[PDB]
Amino acid sequence: LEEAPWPPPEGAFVGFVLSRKEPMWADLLALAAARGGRVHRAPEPYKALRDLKEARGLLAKDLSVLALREGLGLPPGDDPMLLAYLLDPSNTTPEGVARRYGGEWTEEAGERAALSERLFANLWGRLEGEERLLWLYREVERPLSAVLAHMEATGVRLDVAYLRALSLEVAEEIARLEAEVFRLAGHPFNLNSRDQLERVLFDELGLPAIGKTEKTGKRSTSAAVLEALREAHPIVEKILQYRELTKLKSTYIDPLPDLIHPRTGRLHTRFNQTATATGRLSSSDPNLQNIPVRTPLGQRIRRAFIAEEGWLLVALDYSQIELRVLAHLSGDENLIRVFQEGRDIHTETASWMFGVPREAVDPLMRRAAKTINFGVLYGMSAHRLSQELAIPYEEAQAFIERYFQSFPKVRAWIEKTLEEGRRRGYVETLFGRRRYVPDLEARVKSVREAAERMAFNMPVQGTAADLMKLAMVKLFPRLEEMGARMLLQVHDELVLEAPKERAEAVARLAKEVMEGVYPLAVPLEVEVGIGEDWLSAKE
DNA sequence: GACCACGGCCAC
DNA sequence: AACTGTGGCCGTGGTC
Ligand SMILES: Nc1ncnc2c1c(C#CCNC(=O)COCCO)cn2[C@H]1C[C@H](O)[C@@H](COP(=O)(O)OP(=O)(O)OP(=O)(O)O)O1
Ligand SMILES: [Mg+2]
Ligand SMILES: [Mg+2]
Ligand SMILES: [Mn+2]
Repeated sequence: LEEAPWPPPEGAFVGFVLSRKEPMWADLLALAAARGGRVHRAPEPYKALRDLKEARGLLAKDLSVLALREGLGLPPGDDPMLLAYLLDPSNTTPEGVARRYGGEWTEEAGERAALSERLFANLWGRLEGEERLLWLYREVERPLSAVLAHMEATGVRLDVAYLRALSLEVAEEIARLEAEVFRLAGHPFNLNSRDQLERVLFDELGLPAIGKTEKTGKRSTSAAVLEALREAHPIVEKILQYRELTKLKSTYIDPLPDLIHPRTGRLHTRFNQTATATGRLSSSDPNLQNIPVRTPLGQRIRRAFIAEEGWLLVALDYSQIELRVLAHLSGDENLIRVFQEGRDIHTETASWMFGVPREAVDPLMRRAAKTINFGVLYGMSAHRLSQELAIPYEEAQAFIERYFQSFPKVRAWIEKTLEEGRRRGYVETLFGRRRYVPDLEARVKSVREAAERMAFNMPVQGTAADLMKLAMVKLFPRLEEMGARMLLQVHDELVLEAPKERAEAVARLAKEVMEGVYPLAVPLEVEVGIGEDWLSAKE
Protein backbone atom coordinates (compact mmCIF):
# COMPACT_ATOMS: atom_id res chain seq x y z
CA LEU A 1 0.00 0.00 0.00
CA GLU A 2 0.89 3.70 -0.24
CA GLU A 3 2.31 4.71 3.13
CA ALA A 4 0.57 7.88 4.33
CA PRO A 5 1.18 9.91 7.51
CA TRP A 6 -0.63 9.46 10.79
CA PRO A 7 -3.49 10.01 11.57
CA PRO A 8 -5.86 7.97 9.39
CA PRO A 9 -9.27 9.10 8.13
CA GLU A 10 -12.39 8.07 10.00
CA GLY A 11 -13.51 4.47 9.53
CA ALA A 12 -10.01 3.07 9.02
CA PHE A 13 -9.06 -0.46 10.08
CA VAL A 14 -6.60 -0.70 12.95
CA GLY A 15 -3.66 -3.00 13.44
CA PHE A 16 -1.69 -3.27 16.65
CA VAL A 17 1.04 -5.32 18.30
CA LEU A 18 1.12 -6.14 22.01
CA SER A 19 4.05 -7.26 24.15
CA ARG A 20 1.86 -10.09 25.48
CA LYS A 21 -1.56 -11.52 24.79
CA GLU A 22 -3.24 -10.04 27.92
CA PRO A 23 -4.41 -6.50 27.02
CA MET A 24 -4.57 -5.34 30.65
CA TRP A 25 -0.89 -6.32 31.11
CA ALA A 26 0.41 -5.54 27.62
CA ASP A 27 2.67 -2.79 26.33
CA LEU A 28 1.32 -1.31 23.09
CA LEU A 29 4.38 -1.85 20.91
CA ALA A 30 2.93 -0.61 17.61
CA LEU A 31 -0.23 0.81 16.08
CA ALA A 32 -1.27 1.36 12.47
CA ALA A 33 -4.35 1.93 10.33
CA ALA A 34 -5.44 1.22 6.76
CA ARG A 35 -8.11 2.71 4.51
CA GLY A 36 -8.59 3.87 0.94
CA GLY A 37 -5.50 2.05 -0.31
CA ARG A 38 -3.32 3.76 2.31
CA VAL A 39 -1.51 2.57 5.44
CA HIS A 40 -0.88 4.93 8.38
CA ARG A 41 1.79 3.97 10.92
CA ALA A 42 1.77 5.83 14.23
CA PRO A 43 5.04 7.35 15.52
CA GLU A 44 4.08 6.96 19.19
CA PRO A 45 1.38 4.27 19.52
CA TYR A 46 0.10 5.30 22.96
CA LYS A 47 -0.65 8.93 22.06
CA ALA A 48 -1.91 7.78 18.64
CA LEU A 49 -4.77 5.93 20.36
CA ARG A 50 -6.33 9.28 21.27
CA ASP A 51 -6.84 10.01 17.56
CA LEU A 52 -9.05 6.97 16.91
CA LYS A 53 -12.80 7.09 17.47
CA GLU A 54 -13.22 3.31 17.22
CA ALA A 55 -11.21 0.09 17.31
CA ARG A 56 -12.10 -1.46 13.94
CA GLY A 57 -10.23 -4.60 12.92
CA LEU A 58 -8.93 -7.95 14.05
CA LEU A 59 -9.12 -8.48 17.83
CA ALA A 60 -10.73 -5.06 18.26
CA LYS A 61 -11.88 -5.81 21.82
CA ASP A 62 -8.29 -6.37 22.98
CA LEU A 63 -7.22 -2.89 21.85
CA SER A 64 -10.37 -1.40 23.39
CA VAL A 65 -9.52 -3.00 26.75
CA LEU A 66 -6.02 -1.52 26.69
CA ALA A 67 -7.49 1.89 25.85
CA LEU A 68 -9.87 1.67 28.82
CA ARG A 69 -6.84 0.78 30.94
CA GLU A 70 -5.35 4.13 29.89
CA GLY A 71 -8.55 6.05 30.65
CA LEU A 72 -9.66 6.29 27.00
CA GLY A 73 -13.14 5.42 25.77
CA LEU A 74 -12.22 3.71 22.50
CA PRO A 75 -15.10 1.31 21.78
CA PRO A 76 -14.62 -1.76 19.58
CA GLY A 77 -16.41 -1.85 16.24
CA ASP A 78 -16.18 -4.25 13.32
CA ASP A 79 -13.89 -7.25 13.78
CA PRO A 80 -13.38 -9.80 10.97
CA MET A 81 -12.92 -12.48 13.65
CA LEU A 82 -16.58 -12.13 14.66
CA LEU A 83 -17.75 -12.42 11.05
CA ALA A 84 -15.61 -15.52 10.52
CA TYR A 85 -16.74 -17.00 13.84
CA LEU A 86 -20.39 -16.67 12.81
CA LEU A 87 -19.74 -18.20 9.38
CA ASP A 88 -18.05 -21.20 11.04
CA PRO A 89 -17.24 -21.28 14.78
CA SER A 90 -14.14 -23.36 14.00
CA ASN A 91 -12.70 -19.96 12.96
CA THR A 92 -11.13 -19.17 16.33
CA THR A 93 -7.71 -17.61 15.64
CA PRO A 94 -6.50 -14.85 13.30
CA GLU A 95 -3.83 -17.23 11.94
CA GLY A 96 -6.51 -19.54 10.57
CA VAL A 97 -8.88 -16.81 9.42
CA ALA A 98 -6.11 -15.00 7.54
CA ARG A 99 -5.13 -18.21 5.75
CA ARG A 100 -8.74 -19.04 4.89
CA TYR A 101 -9.96 -15.67 3.56
CA GLY A 102 -6.96 -14.09 1.84
CA GLY A 103 -4.02 -12.98 3.94
CA GLU A 104 -1.29 -13.77 6.44
CA TRP A 105 -1.22 -12.87 10.14
CA THR A 106 2.23 -11.42 10.83
CA GLU A 107 3.75 -9.47 13.75
CA GLU A 108 3.62 -5.97 12.21
CA ALA A 109 0.87 -3.47 13.00
CA GLY A 110 0.68 -2.07 9.47
CA GLU A 111 0.33 -5.48 7.84
CA ARG A 112 -2.27 -6.36 10.49
CA ALA A 113 -4.20 -3.18 9.66
CA ALA A 114 -4.15 -3.97 5.93
CA LEU A 115 -5.10 -7.57 6.71
CA SER A 116 -8.05 -6.37 8.79
CA GLU A 117 -9.26 -4.32 5.81
CA ARG A 118 -8.96 -7.12 3.24
CA LEU A 119 -10.43 -9.78 5.52
CA PHE A 120 -13.43 -7.59 6.37
CA ALA A 121 -14.22 -6.97 2.70
CA ASN A 122 -14.11 -10.69 1.90
CA LEU A 123 -15.95 -11.91 5.01
CA TRP A 124 -18.60 -9.18 4.83
CA GLY A 125 -19.13 -10.31 1.24
CA ARG A 126 -19.50 -13.95 2.25
CA LEU A 127 -22.22 -12.88 4.72
CA GLU A 128 -24.57 -10.94 2.43
CA GLY A 129 -27.71 -13.03 2.10
CA GLU A 130 -27.11 -14.74 5.46
CA GLU A 131 -29.60 -12.42 7.12
CA ARG A 132 -29.78 -14.43 10.35
CA LEU A 133 -25.99 -14.42 10.77
CA LEU A 134 -25.88 -10.69 10.00
CA TRP A 135 -28.55 -10.15 12.65
CA LEU A 136 -26.40 -12.02 15.18
CA TYR A 137 -23.43 -9.87 14.16
CA ARG A 138 -25.20 -6.49 14.33
CA GLU A 139 -27.48 -7.19 17.31
CA VAL A 140 -25.39 -9.58 19.45
CA GLU A 141 -21.70 -10.10 18.73
CA ARG A 142 -20.55 -6.61 17.71
CA PRO A 143 -22.43 -4.86 20.57
CA LEU A 144 -21.31 -7.61 22.94
CA SER A 145 -17.63 -6.98 22.23
CA ALA A 146 -18.13 -3.51 23.72
CA VAL A 147 -19.73 -4.97 26.87
CA LEU A 148 -16.93 -7.50 27.29
CA ALA A 149 -14.23 -4.83 26.92
CA HIS A 150 -15.71 -2.94 29.88
CA MET A 151 -16.03 -6.13 31.94
CA GLU A 152 -12.40 -7.06 31.25
CA ALA A 153 -11.11 -3.58 32.13
CA THR A 154 -13.21 -3.36 35.31
CA GLY A 155 -12.03 -6.57 36.96
CA VAL A 156 -13.15 -8.03 40.27
CA ARG A 157 -11.89 -7.48 43.81
CA LEU A 158 -10.15 -10.35 45.60
CA ASP A 159 -9.25 -10.80 49.27
CA VAL A 160 -5.52 -11.39 48.88
CA ALA A 161 -4.43 -11.62 52.52
CA TYR A 162 -7.28 -14.10 53.05
CA LEU A 163 -6.03 -16.44 50.31
CA ARG A 164 -2.43 -16.01 51.44
CA ALA A 165 -3.38 -17.19 54.93
CA LEU A 166 -5.50 -19.97 53.43
CA SER A 167 -2.51 -21.23 51.41
CA LEU A 168 -0.41 -21.79 54.54
CA GLU A 169 -3.26 -23.73 56.19
CA VAL A 170 -3.78 -25.94 53.13
CA ALA A 171 -0.01 -26.48 52.87
CA GLU A 172 0.09 -27.98 56.37
CA GLU A 173 -2.87 -30.24 55.59
CA ILE A 174 -1.24 -31.40 52.35
CA ALA A 175 1.94 -32.37 54.21
CA ARG A 176 -0.10 -34.51 56.62
CA LEU A 177 -1.77 -36.35 53.72
CA GLU A 178 1.41 -36.89 51.70
CA ALA A 179 3.25 -38.13 54.81
CA GLU A 180 0.64 -40.84 55.36
CA VAL A 181 0.56 -41.74 51.67
CA PHE A 182 4.34 -42.25 51.68
CA ARG A 183 4.24 -44.34 54.86
CA LEU A 184 1.42 -46.50 53.47
CA ALA A 185 3.35 -46.93 50.23
CA GLY A 186 6.36 -47.95 52.32
CA HIS A 187 8.50 -45.24 50.70
CA PRO A 188 8.31 -41.70 49.31
CA PHE A 189 7.79 -40.73 45.69
CA ASN A 190 6.37 -37.84 43.67
CA LEU A 191 2.67 -38.07 44.50
CA ASN A 192 2.03 -35.42 41.80
CA SER A 193 3.39 -37.80 39.13
CA ARG A 194 0.58 -40.04 37.94
CA ASP A 195 3.13 -42.37 36.32
CA GLN A 196 4.85 -42.96 39.66
CA LEU A 197 1.48 -43.33 41.42
CA GLU A 198 0.41 -45.88 38.80
CA ARG A 199 3.27 -48.21 39.74
CA VAL A 200 2.59 -47.92 43.48
CA LEU A 201 -1.12 -48.68 43.20
CA PHE A 202 -1.13 -51.39 40.54
CA ASP A 203 2.41 -52.87 40.62
CA GLU A 204 3.74 -52.53 44.17
CA LEU A 205 0.33 -52.75 45.81
CA GLY A 206 -1.93 -55.40 44.35
CA LEU A 207 -4.79 -53.14 43.37
CA PRO A 208 -6.64 -53.93 40.12
CA ALA A 209 -6.61 -51.63 37.12
CA ILE A 210 -10.06 -50.29 36.30
CA GLY A 211 -9.30 -48.54 33.00
CA LYS A 212 -6.70 -47.30 30.55
CA THR A 213 -5.77 -43.80 29.42
CA GLU A 214 -6.80 -42.57 25.98
CA LYS A 215 -3.62 -41.70 24.07
CA THR A 216 -0.94 -43.87 25.70
CA GLY A 217 -2.88 -46.77 27.22
CA LYS A 218 -1.46 -46.48 30.73
CA ARG A 219 -3.39 -47.70 33.76
CA SER A 220 -5.55 -44.77 34.81
CA THR A 221 -5.46 -43.18 38.27
CA SER A 222 -8.37 -40.80 37.71
CA ALA A 223 -10.90 -40.00 40.42
CA ALA A 224 -13.45 -42.35 38.85
CA VAL A 225 -10.89 -45.17 39.14
CA LEU A 226 -9.74 -44.29 42.65
CA GLU A 227 -13.37 -43.92 43.72
CA ALA A 228 -13.98 -47.48 42.51
CA LEU A 229 -10.91 -48.60 44.52
CA ARG A 230 -11.93 -46.69 47.66
CA GLU A 231 -12.46 -49.81 49.80
CA ALA A 232 -9.66 -51.88 48.23
CA HIS A 233 -7.05 -50.01 50.30
CA PRO A 234 -6.92 -47.09 52.77
CA ILE A 235 -4.27 -45.20 50.77
CA VAL A 236 -6.84 -44.51 48.05
CA GLU A 237 -8.98 -42.32 50.31
CA LYS A 238 -6.00 -40.13 51.17
CA ILE A 239 -4.90 -39.78 47.54
CA LEU A 240 -8.33 -38.36 46.70
CA GLN A 241 -8.05 -35.80 49.51
CA TYR A 242 -4.50 -35.03 48.41
CA ARG A 243 -5.71 -34.51 44.83
CA GLU A 244 -8.53 -32.17 45.89
CA LEU A 245 -6.24 -29.96 47.98
CA THR A 246 -3.31 -29.74 45.56
CA LYS A 247 -5.74 -29.02 42.71
CA LEU A 248 -7.29 -26.06 44.53
CA LYS A 249 -3.98 -24.78 45.89
CA SER A 250 -1.97 -24.91 42.65
CA THR A 251 -4.85 -23.67 40.45
CA TYR A 252 -6.60 -20.99 42.55
CA ILE A 253 -5.20 -20.25 46.03
CA ASP A 254 -1.61 -19.55 44.98
CA PRO A 255 -1.83 -18.16 41.41
CA LEU A 256 -4.75 -15.76 41.82
CA PRO A 257 -3.24 -13.40 44.45
CA ASP A 258 -0.17 -12.89 42.23
CA LEU A 259 -2.37 -11.60 39.37
CA ILE A 260 -3.73 -8.42 40.99
CA HIS A 261 -3.20 -5.48 38.65
CA PRO A 262 -0.97 -2.74 40.14
CA ARG A 263 -3.07 0.15 38.77
CA THR A 264 -6.55 -1.25 39.42
CA GLY A 265 -5.94 -3.40 42.49
CA ARG A 266 -8.36 -5.94 41.03
CA LEU A 267 -8.29 -9.24 39.13
CA HIS A 268 -8.76 -9.09 35.35
CA THR A 269 -9.81 -12.00 33.15
CA ARG A 270 -10.32 -12.17 29.39
CA PHE A 271 -13.68 -13.13 27.86
CA ASN A 272 -12.86 -14.85 24.59
CA GLN A 273 -15.63 -14.31 22.06
CA THR A 274 -14.57 -16.72 19.27
CA ALA A 275 -13.36 -19.76 21.23
CA THR A 276 -16.18 -22.35 21.46
CA ALA A 277 -18.05 -24.45 18.90
CA THR A 278 -21.47 -23.69 20.44
CA GLY A 279 -21.42 -19.90 20.80
CA ARG A 280 -20.55 -19.87 24.49
CA LEU A 281 -17.91 -17.49 25.75
CA SER A 282 -14.73 -18.70 27.39
CA SER A 283 -12.56 -17.10 30.06
CA SER A 284 -8.78 -17.17 30.47
CA ASP A 285 -5.65 -15.58 31.94
CA PRO A 286 -7.12 -16.29 34.47
CA ASN A 287 -10.23 -18.34 33.72
CA LEU A 288 -12.87 -17.07 36.16
CA GLN A 289 -15.58 -19.42 34.80
CA ASN A 290 -14.31 -22.38 36.85
CA ILE A 291 -13.81 -20.93 40.33
CA PRO A 292 -14.53 -23.69 42.89
CA VAL A 293 -17.91 -24.02 44.57
CA ARG A 294 -18.49 -27.75 45.16
CA THR A 295 -16.49 -28.56 48.29
CA PRO A 296 -16.20 -26.69 51.60
CA LEU A 297 -12.65 -25.65 50.71
CA GLY A 298 -13.79 -24.61 47.25
CA GLN A 299 -16.39 -22.42 48.94
CA ARG A 300 -13.70 -20.77 51.08
CA ILE A 301 -11.90 -19.94 47.83
CA ARG A 302 -15.03 -18.48 46.25
CA ARG A 303 -15.55 -16.28 49.32
CA ALA A 304 -12.34 -14.45 48.34
CA PHE A 305 -14.22 -12.77 45.46
CA ILE A 306 -15.69 -9.70 47.16
CA ALA A 307 -17.28 -6.32 46.50
CA GLU A 308 -15.46 -3.01 46.77
CA GLU A 309 -16.08 -1.07 49.96
CA GLY A 310 -19.55 0.47 49.81
CA TRP A 311 -20.77 -1.94 47.11
CA LEU A 312 -22.40 -5.35 46.92
CA LEU A 313 -22.18 -8.27 44.53
CA VAL A 314 -25.31 -9.30 42.65
CA ALA A 315 -25.38 -12.82 41.19
CA LEU A 316 -28.05 -13.87 38.69
CA ASP A 317 -28.32 -17.43 37.34
CA TYR A 318 -30.94 -18.83 34.96
CA SER A 319 -33.01 -21.74 36.25
CA GLN A 320 -32.58 -25.14 34.56
CA ILE A 321 -31.68 -23.15 31.50
CA GLU A 322 -30.90 -25.77 28.86
CA LEU A 323 -33.96 -27.80 29.92
CA ARG A 324 -36.20 -24.78 29.33
CA VAL A 325 -34.51 -24.24 25.96
CA LEU A 326 -35.15 -27.89 25.10
CA ALA A 327 -38.86 -27.41 25.79
CA HIS A 328 -38.98 -24.49 23.33
CA LEU A 329 -36.79 -26.09 20.65
CA SER A 330 -38.59 -29.45 20.69
CA GLY A 331 -42.13 -28.23 21.28
CA ASP A 332 -42.73 -31.08 23.73
CA GLU A 333 -46.06 -30.30 25.38
CA ASN A 334 -45.22 -32.27 28.52
CA LEU A 335 -41.86 -30.63 29.24
CA ILE A 336 -43.37 -27.17 28.67
CA ARG A 337 -46.01 -28.06 31.27
CA VAL A 338 -43.28 -28.95 33.77
CA PHE A 339 -41.96 -25.38 33.77
CA GLN A 340 -45.41 -23.74 33.61
CA GLU A 341 -46.15 -25.56 36.89
CA GLY A 342 -42.90 -24.30 38.44
CA ARG A 343 -41.35 -27.76 38.77
CA ASP A 344 -37.62 -28.33 39.30
CA ILE A 345 -36.27 -31.49 37.68
CA HIS A 346 -32.79 -31.28 39.22
CA THR A 347 -34.41 -31.36 42.66
CA GLU A 348 -36.67 -34.21 41.52
CA THR A 349 -33.91 -36.38 40.06
CA ALA A 350 -31.91 -35.64 43.22
CA SER A 351 -34.72 -36.95 45.44
CA TRP A 352 -34.98 -40.02 43.21
CA MET A 353 -31.22 -40.64 43.31
CA PHE A 354 -30.83 -40.26 47.08
CA GLY A 355 -34.11 -41.70 48.37
CA VAL A 356 -34.92 -38.44 50.15
CA PRO A 357 -37.90 -36.06 49.69
CA ARG A 358 -37.66 -32.67 48.02
CA GLU A 359 -37.62 -30.74 51.31
CA ALA A 360 -34.54 -32.68 52.46
CA VAL A 361 -32.52 -32.15 49.26
CA ASP A 362 -29.49 -30.01 50.03
CA PRO A 363 -27.61 -27.85 47.50
CA LEU A 364 -24.90 -30.50 47.08
CA MET A 365 -27.34 -33.31 46.24
CA ARG A 366 -29.06 -31.20 43.59
CA ARG A 367 -25.74 -30.64 41.82
CA ALA A 368 -25.27 -34.38 41.33
CA ALA A 369 -28.65 -34.56 39.58
CA LYS A 370 -27.32 -32.20 36.89
CA THR A 371 -24.72 -34.67 35.62
CA ILE A 372 -27.51 -37.27 35.48
CA ASN A 373 -30.20 -35.13 33.85
CA PHE A 374 -27.85 -33.59 31.29
CA GLY A 375 -25.85 -36.80 30.92
CA VAL A 376 -28.88 -38.87 29.96
CA LEU A 377 -30.24 -36.11 27.72
CA TYR A 378 -27.06 -35.75 25.66
CA GLY A 379 -26.61 -39.47 25.02
CA MET A 380 -25.12 -41.07 28.15
CA SER A 381 -25.11 -44.87 28.05
CA ALA A 382 -27.11 -47.02 30.44
CA HIS A 383 -23.99 -48.89 31.57
CA ARG A 384 -22.19 -45.75 32.75
CA LEU A 385 -25.31 -44.41 34.47
CA SER A 386 -25.53 -47.63 36.49
CA GLN A 387 -21.87 -47.25 37.43
CA GLU A 388 -22.14 -43.57 38.38
CA LEU A 389 -25.12 -44.12 40.69
CA ALA A 390 -23.78 -47.43 42.06
CA ILE A 391 -27.02 -49.25 41.18
CA PRO A 392 -27.83 -52.24 38.95
CA TYR A 393 -27.98 -51.98 35.17
CA GLU A 394 -31.68 -52.61 34.54
CA GLU A 395 -32.56 -49.76 36.92
CA ALA A 396 -30.34 -47.33 35.01
CA GLN A 397 -31.89 -48.42 31.72
CA ALA A 398 -35.30 -47.84 33.31
CA PHE A 399 -34.43 -44.27 34.30
CA ILE A 400 -33.53 -43.50 30.67
CA GLU A 401 -36.71 -45.09 29.29
CA ARG A 402 -38.78 -43.11 31.80
CA TYR A 403 -36.80 -39.94 31.08
CA PHE A 404 -37.65 -39.82 27.37
CA GLN A 405 -41.20 -41.22 27.48
CA SER A 406 -42.07 -38.36 29.84
CA PHE A 407 -41.17 -36.07 26.91
CA PRO A 408 -41.75 -37.95 23.64
CA LYS A 409 -41.11 -35.08 21.20
CA VAL A 410 -37.51 -34.73 22.41
CA ARG A 411 -36.27 -37.75 20.46
CA ALA A 412 -38.22 -36.53 17.43
CA TRP A 413 -36.36 -33.22 17.66
CA ILE A 414 -33.03 -34.99 18.16
CA GLU A 415 -33.66 -37.03 15.02
CA LYS A 416 -34.87 -34.06 12.97
CA THR A 417 -31.81 -32.11 14.10
CA LEU A 418 -29.46 -34.91 13.02
CA GLU A 419 -31.18 -35.50 9.67
CA GLU A 420 -31.03 -31.74 9.11
CA GLY A 421 -27.33 -31.77 9.99
CA ARG A 422 -26.52 -34.56 7.55
CA ARG A 423 -28.24 -32.78 4.66
CA ARG A 424 -26.82 -29.29 5.23
CA GLY A 425 -23.64 -30.23 7.09
CA TYR A 426 -24.47 -27.98 10.05
CA VAL A 427 -26.87 -27.63 12.96
CA GLU A 428 -28.14 -24.29 14.22
CA THR A 429 -29.45 -22.51 17.30
CA LEU A 430 -32.81 -20.78 17.61
CA PHE A 431 -31.22 -17.63 16.15
CA GLY A 432 -29.29 -19.32 13.33
CA ARG A 433 -25.84 -19.66 14.90
CA ARG A 434 -24.34 -22.61 13.04
CA ARG A 435 -21.92 -25.41 13.85
CA TYR A 436 -20.61 -27.56 11.01
CA VAL A 437 -20.59 -31.26 11.87
CA PRO A 438 -19.36 -33.24 8.84
CA ASP A 439 -18.75 -36.47 10.79
CA LEU A 440 -22.51 -37.15 11.06
CA GLU A 441 -22.17 -39.49 8.06
CA ALA A 442 -18.84 -41.06 9.04
CA ARG A 443 -18.66 -44.80 8.43
CA VAL A 444 -16.86 -45.48 11.73
CA LYS A 445 -19.54 -45.94 14.38
CA SER A 446 -17.75 -44.31 17.32
CA VAL A 447 -16.78 -41.27 15.24
CA ARG A 448 -20.31 -40.93 13.85
CA GLU A 449 -22.09 -41.31 17.19
CA ALA A 450 -19.68 -38.82 18.79
CA ALA A 451 -20.52 -36.29 16.07
CA GLU A 452 -24.21 -36.95 16.72
CA ARG A 453 -23.93 -36.08 20.41
CA MET A 454 -21.97 -32.90 19.68
CA ALA A 455 -24.45 -32.06 16.92
CA PHE A 456 -27.75 -32.06 18.79
CA ASN A 457 -26.16 -30.63 21.94
CA MET A 458 -25.07 -27.46 20.13
CA PRO A 459 -28.55 -26.02 19.39
CA VAL A 460 -29.49 -26.37 23.06
CA GLN A 461 -26.29 -25.07 24.65
CA GLY A 462 -25.86 -22.47 21.91
CA THR A 463 -29.40 -21.13 22.20
CA ALA A 464 -28.89 -20.63 25.94
CA ALA A 465 -25.59 -18.91 25.15
CA ASP A 466 -27.40 -16.73 22.60
CA LEU A 467 -30.00 -15.68 25.16
CA MET A 468 -27.34 -14.73 27.71
CA LYS A 469 -25.35 -12.70 25.16
CA LEU A 470 -28.50 -10.86 24.10
CA ALA A 471 -29.42 -10.22 27.75
CA MET A 472 -25.94 -8.84 28.44
CA VAL A 473 -26.29 -6.45 25.49
CA LYS A 474 -29.65 -5.19 26.78
CA LEU A 475 -28.64 -5.01 30.45
CA PHE A 476 -25.30 -3.19 30.16
CA PRO A 477 -26.76 0.25 29.26
CA ARG A 478 -29.31 0.01 32.07
CA LEU A 479 -26.51 -0.69 34.55
CA GLU A 480 -24.41 2.29 33.47
CA GLU A 481 -27.43 4.54 34.07
CA MET A 482 -27.65 3.21 37.65
CA GLY A 483 -23.93 3.40 38.42
CA ALA A 484 -23.54 -0.39 38.51
CA ARG A 485 -20.97 -2.66 36.87
CA MET A 486 -21.11 -5.96 35.02
CA LEU A 487 -18.18 -8.04 36.27
CA LEU A 488 -18.35 -11.69 35.19
CA GLN A 489 -20.36 -14.02 32.98
CA VAL A 490 -20.36 -17.74 33.78
CA HIS A 491 -22.32 -19.13 30.81
CA ASP A 492 -25.81 -18.76 32.32
CA GLU A 493 -24.82 -16.51 35.23
CA LEU A 494 -23.92 -12.84 35.65
CA VAL A 495 -22.04 -11.26 38.55
CA LEU A 496 -22.61 -7.53 38.99
CA GLU A 497 -21.29 -4.89 41.36
CA ALA A 498 -23.67 -2.22 42.61
CA PRO A 499 -23.60 0.59 45.18
CA LYS A 500 -25.16 -0.66 48.40
CA GLU A 501 -28.01 1.86 48.15
CA ARG A 502 -28.91 0.73 44.61
CA ALA A 503 -28.04 -2.97 45.03
CA GLU A 504 -31.65 -4.07 45.54
CA ALA A 505 -32.92 -2.04 42.57
CA VAL A 506 -30.15 -3.38 40.34
CA ALA A 507 -31.06 -6.95 41.32
CA ARG A 508 -34.72 -6.40 40.43
CA LEU A 509 -34.00 -4.76 37.08
CA ALA A 510 -31.32 -7.28 36.08
CA LYS A 511 -33.72 -10.13 36.85
CA GLU A 512 -36.46 -8.63 34.66
CA VAL A 513 -34.12 -7.98 31.72
CA MET A 514 -32.70 -11.51 31.74
CA GLU A 515 -36.12 -13.18 31.99
CA GLY A 516 -37.77 -11.12 29.23
CA VAL A 517 -34.74 -11.13 26.94
CA TYR A 518 -36.59 -13.24 24.35
CA PRO A 519 -39.82 -14.92 25.50
CA LEU A 520 -40.10 -18.63 24.73
CA ALA A 521 -42.89 -21.17 25.09
CA VAL A 522 -41.75 -21.51 28.72
CA PRO A 523 -40.90 -18.78 31.25
CA LEU A 524 -37.27 -18.07 32.07
CA GLU A 525 -36.86 -17.98 35.85
CA VAL A 526 -33.73 -16.31 37.24
CA GLU A 527 -32.41 -16.83 40.76
CA VAL A 528 -30.75 -13.70 42.15
CA GLY A 529 -28.86 -12.99 45.35
CA ILE A 530 -26.92 -10.16 46.97
CA GLY A 531 -23.92 -10.30 49.28
CA GLU A 532 -20.47 -9.05 50.16
CA ASP A 533 -18.84 -12.05 48.42
CA TRP A 534 -19.56 -14.32 45.47
CA LEU A 535 -20.64 -17.24 47.69
CA SER A 536 -22.99 -15.04 49.74
CA ALA A 537 -24.56 -13.66 46.55
CA LYS A 538 -25.85 -17.05 45.31
CA GLU A 539 -27.81 -17.91 48.48
C1' DG B 1 13.77 -20.05 28.69
C1' DA B 2 9.82 -21.71 25.21
C1' DC B 3 7.14 -25.01 23.64
C1' DC B 4 4.26 -29.60 23.47
C1' DA B 5 1.26 -33.85 24.68
C1' DC B 6 -0.89 -36.05 28.14
C1' DG B 7 -3.54 -37.19 32.12
C1' DG B 8 -6.36 -35.13 35.18
C1' DC B 9 -9.91 -31.94 37.05
C1' DC B 10 -12.16 -27.27 38.19
C1' DA B 11 -16.56 -24.99 36.34
C1' DC B 12 -21.07 -24.45 33.40
C1' DA C 1 -12.71 -45.86 31.74
C1' DA C 2 -16.58 -44.10 29.29
C1' DC C 3 -20.56 -45.22 24.84
C1' DT C 4 -23.29 -36.88 28.05
C1' DG C 5 -21.78 -32.03 25.92
C1' DT C 6 -18.80 -27.00 26.35
C1' DG C 7 -14.45 -24.88 28.05
C1' DG C 8 -9.14 -23.69 30.42
C1' DC C 9 -5.13 -24.66 33.74
C1' DC C 10 -2.50 -27.62 36.48
C1' DG C 11 2.12 -30.63 36.98
C1' DT C 12 4.73 -34.14 34.76
C1' DG C 13 7.63 -35.69 31.22
C1' DG C 14 9.62 -34.58 27.09
C1' DT C 15 11.79 -31.91 23.11
C1' DC C 16 14.36 -27.89 21.26
N1 LIG D 1 -22.77 -32.06 33.55
C1 LIG D 1 -23.23 -31.28 32.57
N2 LIG D 1 -23.32 -31.80 31.33
C2 LIG D 1 -23.79 -31.04 30.34
N3 LIG D 1 -24.22 -29.78 30.40
C3 LIG D 1 -24.13 -29.27 31.63
C4 LIG D 1 -23.65 -29.94 32.77
C5 LIG D 1 -23.74 -29.00 33.86
C6 LIG D 1 -23.37 -29.23 35.22
C7 LIG D 1 -23.03 -29.48 36.34
C8 LIG D 1 -22.53 -29.79 37.68
N4 LIG D 1 -21.86 -31.07 37.76
C9 LIG D 1 -20.60 -31.22 37.36
O1 LIG D 1 -19.90 -30.29 36.96
C10 LIG D 1 -20.04 -32.63 37.38
O2 LIG D 1 -19.82 -33.10 38.70
C11 LIG D 1 -20.70 -34.15 39.07
C12 LIG D 1 -20.32 -34.61 40.45
O3 LIG D 1 -21.46 -34.77 41.27
C13 LIG D 1 -24.25 -27.84 33.34
N5 LIG D 1 -24.51 -28.00 32.00
C14 LIG D 1 -25.20 -27.03 31.16
C15 LIG D 1 -26.72 -27.20 31.16
C16 LIG D 1 -27.16 -26.21 32.23
O4 LIG D 1 -28.50 -25.78 31.99
C17 LIG D 1 -26.17 -25.07 32.00
C18 LIG D 1 -25.97 -24.15 33.18
O5 LIG D 1 -25.59 -24.93 34.33
P1 LIG D 1 -26.18 -24.61 35.78
O6 LIG D 1 -26.53 -23.19 35.96
O7 LIG D 1 -25.24 -25.18 36.84
O8 LIG D 1 -27.48 -25.53 35.77
P2 LIG D 1 -29.00 -25.18 35.49
O9 LIG D 1 -29.16 -23.81 34.96
O10 LIG D 1 -29.57 -26.29 34.62
O11 LIG D 1 -29.62 -25.32 36.95
P3 LIG D 1 -29.78 -24.25 38.12
O12 LIG D 1 -29.14 -22.96 37.60
O13 LIG D 1 -29.16 -24.75 39.39
O14 LIG D 1 -31.29 -24.05 38.24
O15 LIG D 1 -24.93 -25.72 31.66
MG1 LIG E 1 -25.10 -21.34 36.51
MG1 LIG F 1 -5.25 -31.15 27.81
MN1 LIG G 1 -28.44 -22.08 35.79
